Amino acid sequence: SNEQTFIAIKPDGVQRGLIGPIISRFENRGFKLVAMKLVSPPQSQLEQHYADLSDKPFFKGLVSYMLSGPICAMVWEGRDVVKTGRTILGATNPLASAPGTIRGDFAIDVGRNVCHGSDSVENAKKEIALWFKPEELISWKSATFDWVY
Amino acid sequence: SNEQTFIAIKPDGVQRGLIGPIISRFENRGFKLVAMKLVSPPQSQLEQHYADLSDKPFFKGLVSYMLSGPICAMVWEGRDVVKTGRTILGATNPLASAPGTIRGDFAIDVGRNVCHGSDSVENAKKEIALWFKPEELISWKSATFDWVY
Amino acid sequence: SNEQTFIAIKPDGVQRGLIGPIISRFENRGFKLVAMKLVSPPQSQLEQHYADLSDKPFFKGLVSYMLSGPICAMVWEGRDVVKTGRTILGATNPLASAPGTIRGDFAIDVGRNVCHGSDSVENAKKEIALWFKPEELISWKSATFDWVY
Amino acid sequence: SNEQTFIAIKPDGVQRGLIGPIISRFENRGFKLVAMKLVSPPQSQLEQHYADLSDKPFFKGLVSYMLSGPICAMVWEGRDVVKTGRTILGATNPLASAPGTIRGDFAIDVGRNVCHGSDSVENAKKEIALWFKPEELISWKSATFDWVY
Amino acid sequence: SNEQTFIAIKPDGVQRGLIGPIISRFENRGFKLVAMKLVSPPQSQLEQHYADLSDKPFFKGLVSYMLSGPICAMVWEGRDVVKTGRTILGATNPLASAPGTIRGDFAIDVGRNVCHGSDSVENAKKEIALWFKPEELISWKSATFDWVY
Amino acid sequence: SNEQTFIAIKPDGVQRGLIGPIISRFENRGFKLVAMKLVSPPQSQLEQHYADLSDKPFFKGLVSYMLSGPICAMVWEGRDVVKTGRTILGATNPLASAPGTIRGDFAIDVGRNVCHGSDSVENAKKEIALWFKPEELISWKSATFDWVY
Repeated sequence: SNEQTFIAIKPDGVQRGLIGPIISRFENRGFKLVAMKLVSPPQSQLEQHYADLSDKPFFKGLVSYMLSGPICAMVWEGRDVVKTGRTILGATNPLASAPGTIRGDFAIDVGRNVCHGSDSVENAKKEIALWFKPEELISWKSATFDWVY
Repeated sequence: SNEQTFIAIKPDGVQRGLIGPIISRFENRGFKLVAMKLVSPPQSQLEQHYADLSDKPFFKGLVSYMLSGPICAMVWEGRDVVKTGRTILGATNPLASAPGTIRGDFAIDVGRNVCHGSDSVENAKKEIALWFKPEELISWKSATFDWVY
Repeated sequence: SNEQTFIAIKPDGVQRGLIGPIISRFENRGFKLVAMKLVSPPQSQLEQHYADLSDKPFFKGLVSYMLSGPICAMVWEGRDVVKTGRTILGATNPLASAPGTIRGDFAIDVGRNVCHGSDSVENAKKEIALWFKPEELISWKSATFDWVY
Repeated sequence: SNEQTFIAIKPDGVQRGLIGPIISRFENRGFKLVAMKLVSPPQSQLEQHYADLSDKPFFKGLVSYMLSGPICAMVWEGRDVVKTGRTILGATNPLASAPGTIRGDFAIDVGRNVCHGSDSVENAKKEIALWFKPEELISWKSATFDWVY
Repeated sequence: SNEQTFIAIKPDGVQRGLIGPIISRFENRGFKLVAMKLVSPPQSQLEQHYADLSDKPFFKGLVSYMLSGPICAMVWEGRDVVKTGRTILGATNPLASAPGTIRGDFAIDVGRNVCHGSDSVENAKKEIALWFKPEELISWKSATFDWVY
Repeated sequence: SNEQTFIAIKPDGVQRGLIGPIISRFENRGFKLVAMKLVSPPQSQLEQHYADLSDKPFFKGLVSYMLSGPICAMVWEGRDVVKTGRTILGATNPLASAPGTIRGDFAIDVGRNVCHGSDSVENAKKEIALWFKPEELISWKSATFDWVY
C-alpha cells in the first residue's frame, strides 16, 4: 500500500475543466493523495520527463503543448497504484480506451489525452523525483485506511 | 475530425428520463453536436431506417415500438465518432455490454436498448440524410477544438 | 400540468458543454420535454425575441452574442413550469443566483448566463410561437405521469 | 425478468459512504429492488453464508470483518440479474476489475471489496432464504416495466 | 449527535428510481444510517402515521397512494438531523422548494413529493417507534465520526 | 475578473474524500484556478492565518485540528470570486447553510466545516501572501474566457 505513482493532468485537461473529475476517480477508488501542485514547469523539466522520446519527430510539438498551459501534478499512493492508475486513465490512445476510464470518458486524440500516468514503478520514482521537491510529499494516514485494506 | 454519426435516443430512453445523461456522454467525450431534434417520425421513415431488417419476424414490432413515443435524434461529429460512438453506446445487446457504457449503465433488454448509433460511416450518411433536412446541420467551431485535437 | 415554457441554452452554454446537465435539471424535476432543436436562428428572429429590449444600449451586442454559436431551443411542459423553470435557472444575474440552480452552478456574468427561460405564461406562448413551428411540439404521455402528479 | 439475486453492501462499503452510489448502479440499470434492510446479522448467519469457505485459512478473519459493521442487504430482480449483477460489481478482486464497475470505481483490496453478489442462480436462492424472511420480499410492478422489457 | 429522524421514500420516489440519490444526500452530508428497510406496510400503520390528518378530505386518497407501492423507510442519526433533514428534503410543497434540495431537484406536486421527514424531535420518536421494531436500529460508529464532529 | 480568493480544503475535507467535488464546484462555475498545493503547513502559519481569533477560547483546538491532516490550498480567480466563493461554500455554520452549497451538501459541525474561504478582498490578499510563494500563482488564459465573460 506504499507504492506511489505520478499522475499529471495535462494542459488540455486543465483547460477543459477536468481537474475535479480526474481527482475524484483516484479519490473514490481509495488511493491516497500525498502530493499535489498546479505548476507551469520549465521547458528543461518537460524535456527531461519525456527524455525517452527525445528522438521522436513529435518531441518538439509534444514539449510545446505541455508548455502551453498549467499542469496539475500529483502523487498518489496505494497498492498497485502504478498499474491500476494506468487502468483508471485508460489506454494511452483514447480511441483504444474503455468508457468508464478517464480517457474513455473525456478524450479522443492521443496527442490530447488529458492526463499522464507513470508506466512503471521505477519510472514513477524518477518522475516523482523530477516533478516534486522531497518535502512536498505529505505523510498522513487516512481515517478509512483499515476499511480500504 | 469531420466524420459524423447518427445517434438516436429511442422512446424507452426518452420515457425513462435519459436524454440528459446520454447527451452528456458524447458531450464530455469531446464530440461536437451538429444537429438535434425531438421528433415523432412517420412510420414510413422508421421502416426506411430499418429497411435492412424488413424481412425479420420482429420488424413490425420494432417499428411499432419506435413509433410508441418521441425520439431524440442527433448528429455528432468528431474523429472516429461512428465506431467510438458505438463503443460509448455499448454492445447492442445490453447483456453483452460493459458497465460504463450507455447500455451497460441503463439497459437490460436488446429490444429496449435505449439508443441507436450508426454502425458504419456509409450507414451514418444514409441515416443523417433520412432523419435530418440538410439545413438542420449546424456549422460551428468549438472553443476547445484545439485542446481536443 | 399543461403549462409550457421556452428554455434556450445560449451559445455560451453550448460552447461550454452544458447541454446535458441543463436538460437533466428539467428532466429530473419531472417536467416533460415536448419540443427541442439545435438551431442557429436568423438575426431577425433574435431581434424579435428581444424586441422588448430593442432600445437598450446593449441590444446590438446581445443580438451579436446570440448569433455567435448554436442554441439548444426547448419547450418544457408541466405544472407551474414557467415560474419553477425560472427558479431552476436561478437569478438572471448569476451573481444573485443560488448554488443548486443552473446559473448558480455554471455562470458568473449576466451577459453570459448560459440559458434563457420565459418570464411569464404569455411571453412563453409568444416565444414558443416564435422559435418553433407548431408541428414541432410533440404530444406524448410520460410513463410516470401519475407518479409525478 | 423474475430472476433474483442477493447483493450485500459489506461493512467497508457502508463505512465509506457508498450505499447510495451502489444502489444507484442497479436502480439506473433497470433492475427492481424487491427487498432491502440494514442489518448486523449474527455470527452464525455469516458463517452459514460463507459455509463453502469454512476450511479456508482466512475464514475466521472474513467472518470477523463481516461482523465489524452494518451490512445493507438487498434482493434485486430482473433478467439475468445474477450474472449481470456480478458484472456490475466487477471482478471479485478489484485489481482485476474494470473502471465503471462498483469495485473498479471504489475498491482496491479483495478483502475489502465493498460488496457481495450471488455467484449463481441456485446460490442466490440459498442466500435470499438465509438473509431475508420470506415476507420481506415485496411484490410490486415498476411503472416503466414495459419500457425496460 | 444522537438525535434521530424518520425519513421515508414514498412510493413515487421508489417508482421513479430515486432511492440511491435520496440516500446519497443524507450520506454525503455526514448523517449516520441506523435503520432501513423496504416495506409495504399495512393500511392501519399508514393511518396511524397520518393520524393527525385523519379528518382532512384528502386523507383517504393519501393513504391509498401511500399503499400503492413500496416505501424505503429509514432512520438517520446526527446533530439537528430532524430540522436539517427537513431542509435537505426541501419545502413540503415542491413549488416552494429550492433547487438543491430533494424536492427542488425531483418533485413538482405536493401530493407526489417523493419523501417524508419527521417534522419534530417528538414526532420523529413516534414515527421511529411506529415503523421499526426496536431491534432494527443498528448501533455502530462511523470511521469518520471525529472528522464530522 | 482579476479578483482572487483563497480557498482551502481543511483536513476533514481531505480525510472525507471531498477534494474532487469541492474543486468541481469552483471549476464548473467558471472560476480560474491559479494556484494549488497539498500542504501540511507549520503551526506558526496556521496561527498567523487565524491571528484575528488568537484570543478565542477555541483557538488552540482550532489550530490543533488544522494541523491534524493535509490541507488543499487554492487560489481561484474571477469576478466577485471572494463573495461568490463564500456563497458556494455556504454559511460558515453548516446548520445555517443551504443544500447545494459545499457545506450544505457535505458538513454538519461548524468546527468541521470542510473548507475555508477568504471573507473579504483584503483578507484574501493577506491569505494568498501567507499560504503561497508569489511564484506559485500561474498566469494563464482559459480557452472559454470569452464565453464566461
